[PDB]
Amino acid sequence: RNVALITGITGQDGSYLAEFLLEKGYEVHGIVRRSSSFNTGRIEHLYNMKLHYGDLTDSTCLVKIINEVKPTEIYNLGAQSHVKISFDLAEYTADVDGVGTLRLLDAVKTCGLINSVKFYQASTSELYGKVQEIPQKETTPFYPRSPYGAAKLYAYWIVVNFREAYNLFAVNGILFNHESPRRGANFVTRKISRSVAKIYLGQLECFSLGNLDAKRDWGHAKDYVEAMWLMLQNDEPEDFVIATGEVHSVREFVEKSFLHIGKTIVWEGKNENEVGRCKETGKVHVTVDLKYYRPTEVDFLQGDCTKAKQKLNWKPRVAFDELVREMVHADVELMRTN
Amino acid sequence: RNVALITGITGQDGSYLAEFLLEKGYEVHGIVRRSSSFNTGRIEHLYNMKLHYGDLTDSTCLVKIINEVKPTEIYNLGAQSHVKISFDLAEYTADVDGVGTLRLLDAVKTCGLINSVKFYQASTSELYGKVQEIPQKETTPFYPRSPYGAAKLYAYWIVVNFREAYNLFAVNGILFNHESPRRGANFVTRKISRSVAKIYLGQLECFSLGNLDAKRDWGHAKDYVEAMWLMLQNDEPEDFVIATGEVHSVREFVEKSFLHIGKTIVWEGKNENEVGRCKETGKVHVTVDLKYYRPTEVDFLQGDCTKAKQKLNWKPRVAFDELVREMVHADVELMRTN
Amino acid sequence: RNVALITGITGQDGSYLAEFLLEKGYEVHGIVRRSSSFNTGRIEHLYNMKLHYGDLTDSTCLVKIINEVKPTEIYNLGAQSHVKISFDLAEYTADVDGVGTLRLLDAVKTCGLINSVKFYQASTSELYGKVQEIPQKETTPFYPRSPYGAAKLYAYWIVVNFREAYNLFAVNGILFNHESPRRGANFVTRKISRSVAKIYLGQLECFSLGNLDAKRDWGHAKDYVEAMWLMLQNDEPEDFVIATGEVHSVREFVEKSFLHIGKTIVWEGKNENEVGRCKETGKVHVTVDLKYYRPTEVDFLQGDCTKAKQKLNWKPRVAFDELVREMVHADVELMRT
Amino acid sequence: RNVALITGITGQDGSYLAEFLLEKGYEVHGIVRRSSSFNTGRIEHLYNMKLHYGDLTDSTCLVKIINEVKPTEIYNLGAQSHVKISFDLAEYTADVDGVGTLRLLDAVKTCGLINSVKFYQASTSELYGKVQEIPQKETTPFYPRSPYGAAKLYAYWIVVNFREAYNLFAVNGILFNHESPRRGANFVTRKISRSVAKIYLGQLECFSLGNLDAKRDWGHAKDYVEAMWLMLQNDEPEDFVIATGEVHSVREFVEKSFLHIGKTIVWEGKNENEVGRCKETGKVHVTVDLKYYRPTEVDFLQGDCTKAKQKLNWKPRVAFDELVREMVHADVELMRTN
Ligand SMILES: NC(=O)C1=CN([C@@H]2O[C@H](COP(=O)(O)OP(=O)(O)OC[C@H]3O[C@@H](n4cnc5c(N)ncnc54)[C@H](OP(=O)(O)O)[C@@H]3O)[C@@H](O)[C@H]2O)C=CC1
Ligand SMILES: NC(=O)C1=CN([C@@H]2O[C@H](COP(=O)(O)OP(=O)(O)OC[C@H]3O[C@@H](n4cnc5c(N)ncnc54)[C@H](OP(=O)(O)O)[C@@H]3O)[C@@H](O)[C@H]2O)C=CC1
Ligand SMILES: NC(=O)C1=CN([C@@H]2O[C@H](COP(=O)(O)OP(=O)(O)OC[C@H]3O[C@@H](n4cnc5c(N)ncnc54)[C@H](OP(=O)(O)O)[C@@H]3O)[C@@H](O)[C@H]2O)C=CC1
Ligand SMILES: NC(=O)C1=CN([C@@H]2O[C@H](COP(=O)(O)OP(=O)(O)OC[C@H]3O[C@@H](n4cnc5c(N)ncnc54)[C@H](OP(=O)(O)O)[C@@H]3O)[C@@H](O)[C@H]2O)C=CC1
Ligand SMILES: Nc1nc2c(ncn2[C@@H]2O[C@H](COP(=O)(O)OP(=O)(O)O)[C@@H](O)[C@H]2O)c(=O)[nH]1
Ligand SMILES: Nc1nc2c(ncn2[C@@H]2O[C@H](COP(=O)(O)OP(=O)(O)O)[C@@H](O)[C@H]2O)c(=O)[nH]1
Ligand SMILES: Nc1nc2c(ncn2[C@@H]2O[C@H](COP(=O)(O)OP(=O)(O)O)[C@@H](O)[C@H]2O)c(=O)[nH]1
Ligand SMILES: Nc1nc2c(ncn2[C@@H]2O[C@H](COP(=O)(O)OP(=O)(O)O)[C@@H](O)[C@H]2O)c(=O)[nH]1
Repeated sequence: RNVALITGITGQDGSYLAEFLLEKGYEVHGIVRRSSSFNTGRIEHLYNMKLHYGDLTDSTCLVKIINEVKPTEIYNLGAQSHVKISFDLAEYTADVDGVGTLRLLDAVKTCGLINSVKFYQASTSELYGKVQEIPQKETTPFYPRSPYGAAKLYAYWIVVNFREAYNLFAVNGILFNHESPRRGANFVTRKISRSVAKIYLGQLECFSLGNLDAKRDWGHAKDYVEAMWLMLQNDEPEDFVIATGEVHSVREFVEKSFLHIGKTIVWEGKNENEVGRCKETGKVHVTVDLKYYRPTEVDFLQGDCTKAKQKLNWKPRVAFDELVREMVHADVELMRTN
Repeated sequence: RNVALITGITGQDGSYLAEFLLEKGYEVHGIVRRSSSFNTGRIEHLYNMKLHYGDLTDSTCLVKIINEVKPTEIYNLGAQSHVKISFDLAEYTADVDGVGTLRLLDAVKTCGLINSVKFYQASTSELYGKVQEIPQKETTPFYPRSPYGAAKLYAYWIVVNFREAYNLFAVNGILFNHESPRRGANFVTRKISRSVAKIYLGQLECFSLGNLDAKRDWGHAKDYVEAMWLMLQNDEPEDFVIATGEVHSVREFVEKSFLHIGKTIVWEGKNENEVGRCKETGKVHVTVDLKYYRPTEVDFLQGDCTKAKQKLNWKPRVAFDELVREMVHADVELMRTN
Repeated sequence: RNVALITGITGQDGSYLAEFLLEKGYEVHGIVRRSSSFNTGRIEHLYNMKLHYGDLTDSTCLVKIINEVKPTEIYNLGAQSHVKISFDLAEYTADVDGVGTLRLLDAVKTCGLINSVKFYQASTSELYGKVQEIPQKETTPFYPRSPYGAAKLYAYWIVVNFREAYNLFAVNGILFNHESPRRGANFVTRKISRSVAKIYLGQLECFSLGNLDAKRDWGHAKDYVEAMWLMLQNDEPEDFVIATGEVHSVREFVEKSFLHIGKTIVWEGKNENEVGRCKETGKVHVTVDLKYYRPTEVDFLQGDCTKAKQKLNWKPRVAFDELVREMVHADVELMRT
Repeated sequence: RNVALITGITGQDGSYLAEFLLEKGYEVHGIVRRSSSFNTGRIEHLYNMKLHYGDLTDSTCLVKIINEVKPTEIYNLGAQSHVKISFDLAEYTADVDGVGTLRLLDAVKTCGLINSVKFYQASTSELYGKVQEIPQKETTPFYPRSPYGAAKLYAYWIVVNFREAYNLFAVNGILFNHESPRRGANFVTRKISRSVAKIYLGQLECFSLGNLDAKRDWGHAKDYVEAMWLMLQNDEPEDFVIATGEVHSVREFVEKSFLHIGKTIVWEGKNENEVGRCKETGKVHVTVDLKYYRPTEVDFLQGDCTKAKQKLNWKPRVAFDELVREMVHADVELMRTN
């Protein structure tokens, strides 16, 4: 008996995880938000999958779904997951990402499955914020830098408390940034690949970004959902960092993406006046707008996943250069039909 | 200076109202929910229009948006608007549709606009529920029949209270059911037009409905948004019913719809056993499934818009027959493209 | 098996209801809010009674409590119950009085007791607000006049909806104003009795009120909680107005309270400048301050409780004059200490 | 000139802090919760103090109060502060202690006072939970052990975020346990001093406790509120541990309290069967009940306040022995009356 309940199923990770579990024969249930428009685009092709309307801010609907499903595994991937947006939607972010994790854990307990279900919490490298060690590992002290990070830090600890207080098998996946052709358009990587594709297809000339110098450890979401499953197959509930260990800047993501389009970006200027120009035509394709900057930036992330490699036999499979090429090519094809 | 702020701008009505106001030279602002997927499909062609991330359950976010926008007219169309879904998402529905209306009124008062802004609240014929008079007018006593109805009733009265307590120009548009080619696919009219369109195209053979006997007063959303604006142009803030005054059953909507694709439906059986088959080929095209029924149904609605005619000089332009035709043709063209 | 769960057990009504049910041999459980200070003053003498920490804004705590208690009767009396206060705490009032009622109903359902518990909702005459008929009865249309009234109106209908959708035995008691020596200090009657008692004791010289001309139908809370239990004893779940049918103004409550400490108030002036002065001593003891007015007043309330008299055989025992005397005498004794 | 706004003014710390600030000539404002009973007992003798009704879960009321008061200093002491209660009131504790801190910070920002107010957050040694270093200091990593600790940890970091993101002068006082004759009756120290006083007076014979072996750093609340004010007088906003650095067990607090009433307690038995019996009379005066234990105990706390001592010139004045004597003596006088 393998029955998974995935909150956040319509999102990037939930769509890949649903495919991964379905491939292993699981009965997969997802919680979907009511929307005035179609919002199951990433999982429509899958429709052993059953969807249920619900919301992490509504405790009763969570108890009803859990009681009906009686899941053996629960992956809480549901979240307002964008950092910039969390600065103006701070309360909504706390209620969903923080208190919502509590509501889900308490629904499991109310449903009497405290000793039967395994629970995965979608923790994040954003918890390290202004990093206290480089690279960051499980024992590196957290230092959140946004309402999103603080809300996720509450969720990380309430999951630890349910594990310690009630013996729930619950684990925190401390995942560093992971992208894919399904990444939300609002994250920097997908914003770049979509924009570069458009410029290639002549649908766009230039686009603006915020902080070009931010440095990230970027992996492919498909590889990372496999780590979530591996953490719930472990004999004991443990928390793990999952990451690539390699760092690149936003500037580098931009340069490599344009290379796939046949253009070489040359940078000129500083700060909000810096621009990215085609080395040949001299045409400006990238500009900077402070409106995209964060009040308290997270300047650098680099994860050390030695524990996961040794205990779960997990490892990144897709590297940075291949990730970038895949996203640009996927968006060129997508935009082609536009 | 005409600056409108529309909550629920990505929904059916918000998309038509944005068009209507843009056409009048308004500066239009909309509050959009953060989503992991693209969710501005109904208004993307409008890109005079400014969108702001927000949520009716986050008070500060509404204050920030209203201070930045400084609107002269606010239309609160945002809501979890589906009745059936409200039974399992009762709390979220009360928080968004009921308390959210107060959050928006309180943001207005906090932003110092109580004496300058005009506020439109999206009330609804669902307030009459188990109807206390036929037809229903502004003075017919309410009798909600779902968590949605109850939440909208709290919103109706908190709006009346800000009007009476603080002289805010605030009104309740008590609109009866209105549809269009942009209607959510989950509502009965669009579920029928889309399903009939697929059958015609050979992309579907049969679909199931819930209660065939329910009767509704159905108008076209494009006509009704005009009445919203007119209420905000009236000299005094008053509440108004907006409706066609004509009633049809779900069964008749089904019949007229198949008629537009050259099929005549004949019914057999009763209750959940009843079926709809092509009178010419005898093929079953419509079945019933209890899962679509509601615990406490709203059997009948017929609205009386005499007051709106007298003070607004308003009257519906599209009638029932034209509405069904338009939706079925629209969906045949949409399904044909994919 | 008689097990009652009372939300709002520390408040006026909850305290009288808990006593009434304990006298009938019920096992009584109440939900109490965590407080930094002692807050069980009204029910300490009762401590058959068990208390549980909880809050109507925390869903899980309500499920936990109900699951443990398995009550046969639930009385939802918990609420931010003050009208003036609701204008400045309109959202908290909505969340506790409106959504909190839904939270308790869903907890019942979640716990599998939808068919085994009888539920009483503390509805109110404030629902009639700007009254649409006089007197007001079960069928008089509602017209709320404050964030409190709107929130209680939502509660009223969500209770009807659980009754209609799921066959829960749930009832709305539409109670008109009821007071007692246990009434909160900031309601008008207790404000007047405590202030009049302090004046008699030489602890105060004068106090200010708001709208002296408001009219109310005032009963005694001890009489009204009996009606709540009667509603749950009824064969079918029905809604009932509970009231005295007699009206008095705030001004009359003031006059009668002063007569009980040996003073005759004589009014002079108008509106915010009106004052009540002692006939014998010539001292001003009552003034008016607009800060006590409500933006949208409820001018008049008079309940018709024919239905309850007929079906429940309920009748109020304490009349207005006796309520005033009891409140003033009790506060004179209370303030002496 | 000097205007303080204190949330949690009716509690133990708020009552002492109000007195400390009134002595310095401050105009002191407090936020008090609406209650069906008198709830201002600790501050009624103060009657330059003004009270405002409000709740940390209602943002509109906080904006209204901060606008009216325009404080130069805000002390956020308001909280559901009991650890045991937080296990069954986890969501309410999160909404008040965690999110409520965000609401108060956002209200300061909405009110335009981000650059003029100084903000003190009531952080706590419970943040160290399962302690990662002994003694604990500012740089010791947090490890919360209850819904109260997780909620306070969200609050600690959202305060840090407003300081860094918006230059708010905001500080976290990481205070270790502090008690007084005004401590809440449900906390262990006051439970013991009240019970022992009743025993001395003949009003009680025995009482039950939970975990006798817990160890704590106990100081006197009057000394500690002085530190809160000192942190807001510092030139730069910094976080500080405030504590005595001396540690005792619950068992020693029981033993010393009984000594003040002329009794020597002798322990017998183990775990939930352990009892404390009078050496002279052999009467049992203390028993153990597992219902007072916590699922995840905080076994030991010892604070290192070296930073505060050096930068603020603060030092604890009341030592443990005197704290116990004062509390038992005050409770004997209190109970003598009734
Ligand atoms: N991707 C990354 O690089 C990293 C992500 N994370 C975290 O991992 C998880 C997965 O991330 P990812 O797939 O990219 O995120 P997405 O933003 O793509 O997806 C978020 C999901 O959560 C749902 N959701 C949001 N709010 C609610 C709510 N109130 N109730 C129920 N569901 C809700 C969304 O639904 P809807 O479609 O309706 O919006 C969507 O299904 C998230 O928790 C994210 O914070 C952790 C480390 C790094
Ligand atoms: N249409 C009808 O027949 C009738 C409708 N009404 C009411 O009129 C209004 C418009 O109806 P209609 O356009 O059909 O409804 P839709 O369901 O099409 O649109 C609802 C809108 O509200 C938004 N919304 C939902 N929840 C929130 C939230 N928490 N915060 C912010 N925005 C939110 C939706 O966003 P998203 O796209 O992200 O879901 C969408 O923009 C609604 O209030 C509805 O209840 C009244 C009478 C009859
Ligand atoms: N009395 C009247 O004249 C009328 C009253 N009513 C209603 O009847 C009920 C009883 O009234 P009455 O006793 O005078 O009211 P009180 O104000 O004296 O008592 C209210 C009770 O509700 C509790 N409460 C408030 N908020 C919450 C919350 N969030 N969670 C849990 N409990 C909460 C209070 O606790 P705490 O002590 O912690 O504040 C108290 O126990 C109320 O619902 C009131 O609205 C109806 C008709 C008329
Ligand atoms: N004392 C200690 O040993 C330690 C305490 N702390 C923290 O320091 C602060 C002061 O502690 P202490 O005085 O002992 O605590 P108390 O429990 O004595 O006081 C708590 C205060 O918060 C108020 N409050 C609770 N909930 C709300 C709400 N929703 N809205 C508004 N006000 C509310 C209480 O009001 P009401 O009277 O109505 O309940 C009371 O005024 C708290 O934040 C506590 O968590 C930090 C370190 C150690
Ligand atoms: N989303 C986003 N990030 C940007 C942009 N320009 C630069 N960045 C930076 O890119 C980094 C990664 O951002 P994002 O993809 O949102 O993921 P995060 O690591 O979860 O914040 C951060 O340092 C952002 O500030 C932009 O336009 N959008
Ligand atoms: N949404 C929906 N309604 C259905 C269906 N079958 C019958 N109905 C009924 O059609 C009526 C209109 O439903 P809907 O379009 O959702 O709008 P409402 O009037 O706001 O409930 C109600 O009485 C429904 O019970 C169905 O499959 N879906
Ligand atoms: N609470 C209160 N009510 C007052 C005061 N002065 C006049 N009233 C009026 O007395 C009536 C009853 O108020 P209250 O006892 O609060 O009960 P309500 O009927 O629940 O509002 C209302 O019309 C109030 O406006 C005053 O100082 N306090
Ligand atoms: N409140 C309380 N704590 C107890 C009791 N018996 C032992 N303790 C322990 O004493 C310690 C202090 O508890 P408390 O005074 O509530 O403060 P905390 O340090 O904020 O939990 C904790 O380890 C409790 O488990 C008891 O009966 N009540």
